[PDB]
Amino acid sequence: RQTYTRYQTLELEKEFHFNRYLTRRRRIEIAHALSLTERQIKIWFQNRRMKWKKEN
DNA sequence: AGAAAGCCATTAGAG
DNA sequence: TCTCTAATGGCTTTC
Repeated sequence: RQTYTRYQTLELEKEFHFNRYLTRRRRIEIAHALSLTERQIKIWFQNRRMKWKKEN
């Protein structure tokens, strides 16, 4: 298991503020900028969306 | 069709 | 011990 840095998490949460779903093109940009795999980005949003439906 | 992505519940590792 | 969330697996949906 990898722990995400405060920076990685912020960038991701800032993006989620705009699109709760990512495009393949956007997912690739974020994966590179944050040094995570596309799978991790996909899962982060999967989880974030779940938290959102139960936390809002 | 079939590959890719999403929904969920649940697991388990880090601090 | 306990909390939070990265990750997993099976279905289901989208293209």
